[PDB]
Amino acid sequence: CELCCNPACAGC
Repeated sequence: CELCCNPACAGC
């Protein structure tokens, strides 16, 4: 998620 590997991650 720090890398926005899925849309559900915050900020992504």
